[PDB]
Amino acid sequence: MEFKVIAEYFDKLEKISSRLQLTALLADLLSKSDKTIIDKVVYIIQGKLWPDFLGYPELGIGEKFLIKAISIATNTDENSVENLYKTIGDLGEVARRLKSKQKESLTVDEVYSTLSKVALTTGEGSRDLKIRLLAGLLKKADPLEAKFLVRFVEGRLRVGIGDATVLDAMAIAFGGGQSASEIIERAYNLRADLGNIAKIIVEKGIEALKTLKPQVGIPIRPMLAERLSNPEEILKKMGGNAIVDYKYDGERAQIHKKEDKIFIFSRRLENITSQYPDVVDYVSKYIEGKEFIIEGEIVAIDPESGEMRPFQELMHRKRKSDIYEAIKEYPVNVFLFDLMYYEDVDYTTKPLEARRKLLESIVKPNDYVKIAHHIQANNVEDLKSFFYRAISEGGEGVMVKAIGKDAIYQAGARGWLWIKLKRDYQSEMADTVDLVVVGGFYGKGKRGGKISSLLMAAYNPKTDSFESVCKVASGFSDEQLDELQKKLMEIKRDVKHPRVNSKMEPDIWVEPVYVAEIIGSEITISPLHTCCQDVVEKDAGLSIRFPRFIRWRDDKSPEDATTTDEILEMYNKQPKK
Repeated sequence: MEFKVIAEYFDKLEKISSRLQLTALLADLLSKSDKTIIDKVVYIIQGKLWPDFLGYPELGIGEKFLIKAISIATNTDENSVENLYKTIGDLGEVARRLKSKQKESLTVDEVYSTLSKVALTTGEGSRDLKIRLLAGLLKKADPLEAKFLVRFVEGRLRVGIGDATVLDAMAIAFGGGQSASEIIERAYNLRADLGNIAKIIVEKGIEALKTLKPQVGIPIRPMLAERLSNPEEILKKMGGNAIVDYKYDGERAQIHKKEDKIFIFSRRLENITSQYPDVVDYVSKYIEGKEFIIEGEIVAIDPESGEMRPFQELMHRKRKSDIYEAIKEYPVNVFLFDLMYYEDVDYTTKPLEARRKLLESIVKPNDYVKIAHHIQANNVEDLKSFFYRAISEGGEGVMVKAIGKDAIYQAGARGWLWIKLKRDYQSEMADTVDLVVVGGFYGKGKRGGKISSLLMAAYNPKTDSFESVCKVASGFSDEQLDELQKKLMEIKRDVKHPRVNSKMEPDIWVEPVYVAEIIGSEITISPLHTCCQDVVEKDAGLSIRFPRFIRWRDDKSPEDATTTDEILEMYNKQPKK
């Protein structure tokens, strides 16, 4: 197979505007290709030598060096090449012009092997080798081949075609038509290696793709998530049942292990293994299994408090020159959340509960690699509570995932099996306040011995009083709930504090000291509460509907609390319906 056919493709590509004609062009090019080297053609036509996930050096050379190569190939001095470059603005076209100004034609095979060499050659003699290699290529090239070889090496073939475009053309060229698209797409989603897929289609035919399974070392296209902002709508989609994961702000890492070698692919399926030798170490140390494909979030972590840091800190990490310095300054944890392959067995067809069960069992307990924080929600209030805990930890929100036999791993697809519930739930709980704890309530039943409900108040600066706005029981983690008893008992008072104004009687009154961030859906008129007493409705104050504890505000004194005036303001903003 001659390289001219590809140069001709590139030239035609520039002149066409029709999506139809593109498909036809590519299908033709692929079907008239040497079947033996289809796996190279599929990347060449996009301007590449190989898929990104391999982590191989990108093809490139300094421009001065390209000019040297063209100069050598065309037997024109570098100055003249330089001067033509100014007026033309593309070294490819310069190369073309200088070639057409003056017997075996280039094969795709030699172009590929030569360009691979140019990409992979490193160290001291590499400048001169790259130049010689390119010059020899450009020499053998016809004018048009030279133009597109230059562009290719420069990364200035502006093809604007991706794997999807080529998969489509492969359907047309080899699969018998558009009907082949689905089988070809499904295979690529399981094994996102265009060359691997083309090879199979060409050698064994299309039908061989139907039984295709993942191959450890080749990324699976990440399963994507739908999105909804209504927790009730989400759980209905789920059959009223779901696994709910914390949605982490980090790098979504697909982690492969084959016999001993560990690969890490980013959200974009770039090879990021070398950025995370610490993650490589955690995986090899703490994950049992010969070979596997799993997925987790790499999250930057605070070196002293271990708390999560935003994704931008991982970008800062990437910019550090010293990897050990980078790791020490920007440690990471891994929050694993799926498993798609384990010891020669494809898990993508197995239900999420089964993949998770396996995933959990293979991780030895440790401080670094953990299963995503999750629950099984069997009702919308489980989901909401968990969503609210997730964002109280500053989080994006949660990912809600179907369970059962339909809950398979849908490689590359966005559908209803995973749905993200994000902070954009800024429609329901539309109001966030800092309120003062002025009392507590014992819970009921077996926790009738523990305070599990707080009487909260807003600050009235005119009267220097705390006016009750709500009784909050939801939002407290088990740990926060347990801490309440001591926290409040320490400041228990036998009679209502004279600065606290409440008609509602808690089980214990408390010194007005502690401030909590509270969220609710809206502010409502309440006869039970004294906040803005009588201002909107007589014999009633204002209250917070469906309050949830978010967090303590240690950084606030009780007089820094949300004021009654602010409560009124928020209420007065609410639709008057």
